[PDB]
Amino acid sequence: GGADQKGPVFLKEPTNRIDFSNSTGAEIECKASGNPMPEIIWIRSDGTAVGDVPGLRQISSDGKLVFPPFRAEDYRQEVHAQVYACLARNQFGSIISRDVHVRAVVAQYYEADVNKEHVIRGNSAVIKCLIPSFVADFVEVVSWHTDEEENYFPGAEYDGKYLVLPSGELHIREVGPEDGYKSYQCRTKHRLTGETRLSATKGRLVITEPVGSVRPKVNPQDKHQFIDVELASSYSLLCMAQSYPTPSFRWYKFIEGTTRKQAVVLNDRVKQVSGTLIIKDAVVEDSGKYLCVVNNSVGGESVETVLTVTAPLSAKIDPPTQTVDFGRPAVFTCQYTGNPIKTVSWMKDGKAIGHSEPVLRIESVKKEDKGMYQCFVRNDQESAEASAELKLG
Amino acid sequence: DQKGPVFLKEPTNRIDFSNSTGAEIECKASGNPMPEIIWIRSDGTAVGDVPGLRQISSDGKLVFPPFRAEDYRQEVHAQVYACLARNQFGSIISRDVHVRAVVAQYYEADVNKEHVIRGNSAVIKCLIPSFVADFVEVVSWHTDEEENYFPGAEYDGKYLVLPSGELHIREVGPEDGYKSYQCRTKHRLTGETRLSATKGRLVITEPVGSVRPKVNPQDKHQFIDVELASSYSLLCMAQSYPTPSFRWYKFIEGTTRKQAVVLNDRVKQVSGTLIIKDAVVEDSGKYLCVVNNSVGGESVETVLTVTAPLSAKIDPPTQTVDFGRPAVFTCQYTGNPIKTVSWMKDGKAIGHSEPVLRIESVKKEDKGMYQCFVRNDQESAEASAELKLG
Ligand SMILES: *[C@@H]1O[C@H](CO)[C@@H](O[C@@H]2O[C@H](CO)[C@@H](O[C@@H]3O[C@H](CO)[C@@H](O)[C@H](O[C@H]4O[C@H](CO)[C@@H](O)[C@H](O)[C@@H]4O)[C@@H]3O)[C@H](O)[C@H]2NC(C)=O)[C@H](O)[C@H]1NC(C)=O
Ligand SMILES: *[C@@H]1O[C@H](CO)[C@@H](O[C@@H]2O[C@H](CO)[C@@H](O[C@@H]3O[C@H](CO)[C@@H](O)[C@H](O[C@H]4O[C@H](CO)[C@@H](O)[C@H](O)[C@@H]4O)[C@@H]3O)[C@H](O)[C@H]2NC(C)=O)[C@H](O)[C@H]1NC(C)=O
Ligand SMILES: *[C@@H]1O[C@H](CO)[C@@H](O[C@@H]2O[C@H](CO)[C@@H](O[C@@H]3O[C@H](CO)[C@@H](O)[C@H](O[C@H]4O[C@H](CO)[C@@H](O)[C@H](O)[C@@H]4O)[C@@H]3O)[C@H](O)[C@H]2NC(C)=O)[C@H](O)[C@H]1NC(C)=O
Ligand SMILES: *[C@@H]1O[C@H](CO)[C@@H](O[C@@H]2O[C@H](CO)[C@@H](O[C@@H]3O[C@H](CO[C@H]4O[C@H](CO)[C@@H](O)[C@H](O)[C@@H]4O)[C@@H](O)[C@H](O)[C@@H]3O)[C@H](O)[C@H]2NC(C)=O)[C@H](O)[C@H]1NC(C)=O
Repeated sequence: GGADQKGPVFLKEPTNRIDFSNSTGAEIECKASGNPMPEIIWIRSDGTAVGDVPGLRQISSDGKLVFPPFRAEDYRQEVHAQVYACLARNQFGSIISRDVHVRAVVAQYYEADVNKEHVIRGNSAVIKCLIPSFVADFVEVVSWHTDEEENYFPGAEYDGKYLVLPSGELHIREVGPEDGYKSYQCRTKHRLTGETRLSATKGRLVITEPVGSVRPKVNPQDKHQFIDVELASSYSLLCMAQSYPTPSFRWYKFIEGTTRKQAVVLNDRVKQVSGTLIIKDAVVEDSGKYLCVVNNSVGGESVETVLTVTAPLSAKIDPPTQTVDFGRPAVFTCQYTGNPIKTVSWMKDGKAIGHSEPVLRIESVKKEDKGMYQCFVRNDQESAEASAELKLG
Repeated sequence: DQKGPVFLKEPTNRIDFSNSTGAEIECKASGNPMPEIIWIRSDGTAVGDVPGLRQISSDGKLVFPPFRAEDYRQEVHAQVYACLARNQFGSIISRDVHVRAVVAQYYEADVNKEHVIRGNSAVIKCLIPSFVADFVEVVSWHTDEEENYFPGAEYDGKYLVLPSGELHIREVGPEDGYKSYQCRTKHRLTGETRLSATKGRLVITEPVGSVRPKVNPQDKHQFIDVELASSYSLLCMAQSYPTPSFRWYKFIEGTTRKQAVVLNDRVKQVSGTLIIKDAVVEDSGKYLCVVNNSVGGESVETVLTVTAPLSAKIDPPTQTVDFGRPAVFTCQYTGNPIKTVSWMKDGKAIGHSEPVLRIESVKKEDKGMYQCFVRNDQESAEASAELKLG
């Protein structure tokens, strides 16, 4: 061989996740350059080569791993709920792609629902579109509809009263008896198929008119929130509480690892609506534990929220290529981004090596040490990898 | 023997009553000379008579007579009072007395539809309004097939009212989706019981192939509080087909290690729910419920807090110390959780948060009555001690 040979590099790396209906099917693609041109092989989670399954899984020699449309009775967890990867190899070495979370979704009929929202006069209301759990991963709230033929969409507040939150709930401030004169139903959309649907049931506000004074009460299921949202996405933090007189809402952010907290700063990006905090754009800096203190003249209450700002994982190794003499040490530094990072690991020609350090070190180079070196970074949801070639001389 | 004031009878942390009933809180202290009883507000100022709403009597009782809804005054009817005993040797203040007069008015509970997959267990909830939630609890459940489930034993090995007041139903089938469900709730200030206006119904879902256990985001983390010696239950809300298994564990405090929960006479497991007969202090901790079927798995974790009454005692009850020498007071307490432990001297804040109060070098001024206050967000307790000079 000699030189001029280059280790494989992914021209097009498969996606981290491909969700698709059984009625659509899917295809994931892998392309790798290099000299000589490398061989593309699809492998399962356990490292073995994937076999063709007639009608369900077919290897197309274009590099594509195809999952044809199929009927519900032909659903195979081995095929359709699996993590795949692309192995690329030539005489110089071999690399493995990031995890490819393949998830086929059998289409199912479903009905969203809306229940009666009980609220004290003057307090803000939050109407939830109840989506069945077995479609919650694909069904989102597009808009809300009223029997008065009124429609509300995500964007800006209507008449300074009605606001569709980013999280899909319909926020209504200063509720009075007259607001209970209409019923609310949500319009949901399946992101795979693309169809829209009105909830099978309507929801109305049940206004109470308390006499005397009542303290801020939060439902036990609302005292602790756990929210997830990715970069550059709009989101909202609920602080649902009821009282009379109407309560005030103050947000804080804990210092990591301590009980000490600091007041949340309001601005162009971070605005507050009653007790709901609205952020136009999420930065990883936003992550942490929040506190929402609610107050009226009789008592107080609070809501804790753990916010996690996920970010796409990326990685590259320094240097991309290095030639070191025999006996001399070889160094690989893995640089990565995204959030969170739970595990770092290394690979060499498809074989797990080293440990969880960001800097891989070879003390004394041998001829067997040459080839491709990879660095994988991972969290619960996705992964990313980077390659680097080591030559001798 | 001349001694400072000590509380003989102390009002309870919480005193709820209807505007039709009224209330009469009492405070009694011992000492020689006889200490005078004085009702005060948080800022230390004495509470004054409000005609027909708040009247102090010679017996030391603070009376709240029955009143009209239009006569409700927040400053009087939703206030934290305190009893102050005092004589020449010094004064002591009682634990916080949170008075709350409640205007009786109509409320109504509701029961929504529960969507459940065939074969799985269902839990029907009696939705109680917020403005009465502190006074209204589930008494029983009712069906349109003339069935009345009460808190106690399981019915036909299928229906069971949980200590939370929810109706638990194991292995639901289309047969269970024919009947309706109503809850009876009692208001503990009026003694009235009421049927819910709405009737809950089970919508059984037929399984479209296999499905992995899914848990709703609001069910992924549970935070339950329960009083010591009282009954309670821990939910594990997961839906899957075929029906999943449930395994409970308790984490070793502050570790990732966990060990299976021992089921026994006291701790029973009904499907996914963990029923406990009576709570013990050791139950407090972080639990984990693991759910599994052929398709996949899921997990729910619960933080359980066994609340217990706060009590305090100062060691020693009395001490005589010479000038120049130190005086030490040790606040020893029980109950859970303890959020703070502060001190007072003669009804005045002193020192900071610490179980031990130290006077480095006693002077004439340092003589008097010393107190320490333990309290959490729910309740408070106090203890007193006296410092004499030598
Ligand atoms: C809105 O309502 C909230 C209640 O949810 C209220 O915040 C609460 O304030 C109180 C008092 O500031 C906090 O309780 C304190 O917490 C600190 C830190 O733990 C303690 O050190 C304090 O100890 C005091 O108590 C001793 C007597 O037991 C005193 O002698 C001593 O000097 C201290 O004063 C005290 O326990 C409470 O923790 C917060 N609540 C939360 C959730 O943080 C807020 O002030 C209200 N705001 C408005 C505008 O209404
Ligand atoms: C403690 O406070 C309570 C709460 O206010 C108080 O009981 C209520 O007093 C009112 C007096 O204003 C009672 O009478 C009401 O008066 C109107 C006429 O002014 C009646 O028409 C009312 O009847 C209504 O209620 C029916 C359902 O219950 C409706 O279907 C009907 O259409 C009427 O609108 C009502 O009788 C009122 O009944 C009581 N309510 C309760 C729950 O007790 C009480 O007197 C105070 N305690 C004292 C002063 O010791
Ligand atoms: C019954 O169900 C429980 C609950 O799910 C199940 O316990 C779980 O097992 C899974 C593995 O099947 C554990 O998840 C892994 O944990 C390791 C650390 O121990 C992680 O490193 C793993 O991360 C990988 O997976 C991700 C995709 O989810 C990838 O994106 C990532 O890059 C890694 O490759 C993985 O998260 C889980 O921790 C436990 N949980 C508990 C509470 O035990 C149990 O195995 C089931 N029982 C049976 C008999 O099947
Ligand atoms: C992906 O999986 C999806 C879910 O299984 C598939 O969609 C489903 O497709 C079936 C058809 O295979 C639809 O069935 C409906 O059945 C009713 C009643 O069937 C009647 O017809 C026969 C003969 O006509 C009659 O003898 C019987 O007694 C019944 O009376 C029909 O009226 C409907 O038109 C429809 O055919 C499901 O409704 C449908 N579910 C969905 C879309 O959610 C999908 O086909 C799969 N994709 C692929 C590519 O196979």
